[PDB]
Amino acid sequence: EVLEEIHPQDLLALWDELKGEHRYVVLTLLPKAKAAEVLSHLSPEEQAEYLKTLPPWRLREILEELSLDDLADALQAVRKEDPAYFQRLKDLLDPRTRAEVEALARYEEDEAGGLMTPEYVAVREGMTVEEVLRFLRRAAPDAETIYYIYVVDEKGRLKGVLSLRDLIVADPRTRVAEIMNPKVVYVRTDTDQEEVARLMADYDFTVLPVVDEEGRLVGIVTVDDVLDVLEAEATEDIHKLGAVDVPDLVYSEAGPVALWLARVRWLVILILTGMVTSSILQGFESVLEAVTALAFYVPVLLGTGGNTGNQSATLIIRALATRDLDLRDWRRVFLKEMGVGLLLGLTLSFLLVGKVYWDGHPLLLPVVGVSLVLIVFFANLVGAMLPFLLRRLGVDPALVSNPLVATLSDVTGLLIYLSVARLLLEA
Amino acid sequence: ALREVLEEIHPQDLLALWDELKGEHRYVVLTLLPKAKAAEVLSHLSPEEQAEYLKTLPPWRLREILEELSLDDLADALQAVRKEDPAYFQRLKDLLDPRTRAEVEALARYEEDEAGGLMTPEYVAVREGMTVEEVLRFLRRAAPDAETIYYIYVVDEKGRLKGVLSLRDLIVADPRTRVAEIMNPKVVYVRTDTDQEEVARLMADYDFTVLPVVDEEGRLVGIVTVDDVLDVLEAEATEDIHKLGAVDVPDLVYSEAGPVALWLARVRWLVILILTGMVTSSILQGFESVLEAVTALAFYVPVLLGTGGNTGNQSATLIIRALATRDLDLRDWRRVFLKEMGVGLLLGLTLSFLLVGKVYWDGHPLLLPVVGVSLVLIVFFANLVGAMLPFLLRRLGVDPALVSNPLVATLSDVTGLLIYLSVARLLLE
Ligand SMILES: [Mg+2]
Ligand SMILES: [Mg+2]
Ligand SMILES: [Mg+2]
Ligand SMILES: [Mg+2]
Ligand SMILES: [Mg+2]
Ligand SMILES: [Mg+2]
Ligand SMILES: [Mg+2]
Ligand SMILES: [Mg+2]
Ligand SMILES: [Mg+2]
Ligand SMILES: [Mg+2]
Ligand SMILES: [Mg+2]
Ligand SMILES: [Mg+2]
Ligand SMILES: [Mg+2]
Repeated sequence: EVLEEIHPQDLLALWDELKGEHRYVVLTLLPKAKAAEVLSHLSPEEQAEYLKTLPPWRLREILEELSLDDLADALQAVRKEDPAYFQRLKDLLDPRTRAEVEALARYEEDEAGGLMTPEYVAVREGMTVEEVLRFLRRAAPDAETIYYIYVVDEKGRLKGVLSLRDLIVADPRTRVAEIMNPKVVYVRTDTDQEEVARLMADYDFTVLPVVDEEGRLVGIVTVDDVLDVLEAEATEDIHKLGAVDVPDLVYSEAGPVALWLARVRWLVILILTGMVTSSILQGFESVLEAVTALAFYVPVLLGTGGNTGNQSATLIIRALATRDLDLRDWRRVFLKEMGVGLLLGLTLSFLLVGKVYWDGHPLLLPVVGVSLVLIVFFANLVGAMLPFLLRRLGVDPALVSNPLVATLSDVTGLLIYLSVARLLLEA
Repeated sequence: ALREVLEEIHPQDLLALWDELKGEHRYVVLTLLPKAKAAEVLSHLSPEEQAEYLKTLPPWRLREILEELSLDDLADALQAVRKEDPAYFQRLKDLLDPRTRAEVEALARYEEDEAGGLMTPEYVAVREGMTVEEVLRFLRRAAPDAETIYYIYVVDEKGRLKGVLSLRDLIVADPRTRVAEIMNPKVVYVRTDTDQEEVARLMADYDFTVLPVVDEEGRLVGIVTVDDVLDVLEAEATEDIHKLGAVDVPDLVYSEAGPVALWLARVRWLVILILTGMVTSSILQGFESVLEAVTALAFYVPVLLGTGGNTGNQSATLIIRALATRDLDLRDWRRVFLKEMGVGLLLGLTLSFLLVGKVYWDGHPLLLPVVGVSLVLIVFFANLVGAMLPFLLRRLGVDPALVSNPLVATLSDVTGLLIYLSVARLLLE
């Protein structure tokens, strides 16, 4: 009936609203291949969960009908968690497969090796269209994709790439060398997870040839896997903006005690800094005593500082991740972003000055005013160079979180504001 | 030597060197490049740059380029001119051949960020009254003018959709077997009015490299590729990011946007926020009768306000993302309200013990509860605020990525004070 009608995705989507037991049985019941595709797009936590529960026959079932790059991710899940059971889990496989998966684990999850599958179709050099097809057909059953064929040499090293679209349009008796493409865009096995995703997206590829530390083709990567990178890349970037520093943190799958350990770290760095603010206020207590109104404006003043700093740091952290801007550009961003703050100040001061005034304090109006078009100015430039600097230091500009740029706009905002008051008090 | 040492060079190599090329060099290269490469270069540029070169480049190279360009891509570069110069748009569809300009008229009509927007009519389609032999025979004669022959879609006498074939299959199958034998009626499709982002959700789930597009009747009018849905994924996300930092412009390309442009982008939410924060000025002066008695009090206002503002930024992000990743149900808010409730108290305490430490050491033992106790009540509240704000903002029908960090702080001031200056109105009397 429907045991062949339902798609894995159907069961995936409703997984979010399915009882664990029911979910469990649907792993024993489905076809081998469908049972494997489901346990394939589950959270690494649930994966290692069902690999423990499911029976030893349905276990070896999944482990076989599962892709090799996918299998590694799943075993690596168990490895991290229950390591004892990991080695046992890895016992169910056969010699050739285990020694295949084993080689994948030794690659960094975040690099090419940790993203590639060995099931790629690669022919030797001097065959023909018609031969390559007969090969493809014979190799197809176990390949990940036969849509791109890689031409290696007698030492295993990439020498060309072949489109199945090409073989299909070509006289079968034409030698592939004269239709394959020699400039094989590729990545190494250390190549970064994100470094791949760019290439994939850049050249419009759907498959990418990973060569080993020695140019020998050793696996391929598929875009559908890069999609998952991308999303997890951006998810990390966003998480790094709001100042949470767990790259692999899923909200629903994480408790209080764990949410504590994740957020508390940056709130203790930032408040140590934000303390400099109290001290800074005390230093200017003569000026805070004389004219009382000065403090009445610290919030709206200091805060419109951090908002400005956010926007520009935000606007720049991404141009860097999006490769829209490079480190060689700072000295130009400065100019542009500098005449942008000045303008952003003029605008926002003309607005606050009106409040200061209507507030009933027409005397410290220039103080407040001139203090904005000096805060909005530097707040800007700061957020607009903190990432640029972290790059030149070899650091993740995403660490230039919005909170960090805000806490740092306080230490500065006061120093600007108060220091400009104490100067105006002299007159 | 211009069409030689350069003849080889990849349009991508050329693209990477783009920002490093003058507004005059990018022109002569754009006018010299083999017609094919030139259009691949124009192809990925920004609507603003394209529409520049589709005007300044000579009428001939204009013709060449215009034509040797993917259909869905042509449609874009067209619309990119419709906005800037509605005039040139239709004097430029004159460089087109009645057939090419046909699919285009029908393509622009669709919304840029809808399914129909990113789709192309260069899909291969067939009838069930066929056999593997003929589909292959048919592919061969239809391939050079298609986007992809790896996926074949079968239609009926009227044009509706009926199933999908993977070329992989048409190569492991026997040439004599029927076509409706190996196809799939379980064919997942997408409406023409479907959302740019929702499309990229499917194609990401189903590990699809292609997706069909129907109208309100189930016909087949085009397809969408994952190469184009890849860029989308970036956009939607990299726009979500701008929407965190109170920048609110669609496809903002900083590298190409000048002062006025950026000014136009950032000013709107700066204003909104400043005269939202002004509420703290009047909050301060409706409380100067309390502030006057204790000097040592305002010394801490920043450390107290700009902490909960960070706290609110954290809870906010996680939830906002946990929403856009489809991770959190709109009906998980009661579960988050209860969850975060304890973390913000557990965060509050660990943080107070630190501030109280300084408040004391600082030289103001006068009374730490007035400060330390306020801190807990702010870190508690602000947290629960940045959490439920993206929640509420959804049920109303609004992009929860609008609960931008700046907004969360600005809003956490107007609340931070009220809490603090009340624990100093009570703890004082
Ligand atoms: Mg990384
Ligand atoms: Mg891996
Ligand atoms: Mg692309
Ligand atoms: Mg293309
Ligand atoms: Mg894969
Ligand atoms: Mg990053
Ligand atoms: Mg949208
Ligand atoms: Mg489009
Ligand atoms: Mg996927
Ligand atoms: Mg798969
Ligand atoms: Mg396309
Ligand atoms: Mg969005
Ligand atoms: Mg603040």
